[PDB]
Amino acid sequence: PGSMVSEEIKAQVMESVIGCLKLNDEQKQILSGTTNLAKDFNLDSLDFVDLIMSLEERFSLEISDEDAQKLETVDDICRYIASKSSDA
Repeated sequence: PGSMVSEEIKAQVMESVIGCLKLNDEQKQILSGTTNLAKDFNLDSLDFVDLIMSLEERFSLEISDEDAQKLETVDDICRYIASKSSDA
């Protein structure tokens, strides 16, 4: 359901999120790129912070307060991070 997206970063964002909120076999089996990990998993404002900060420092990306305002779903996030990178 998405190839144009940065498959390289996709593994990093997903790998960080999984361990960020510690997902189980079920959550990992019921996860998807078009699934708001914030609403679906009902992540806490604290977790989200560590998430954006983790990926931000990871790819040394420059994320703002409003930028994240439109980044809740995996696809959306990965897309925003990919658009900043070079890898297709």
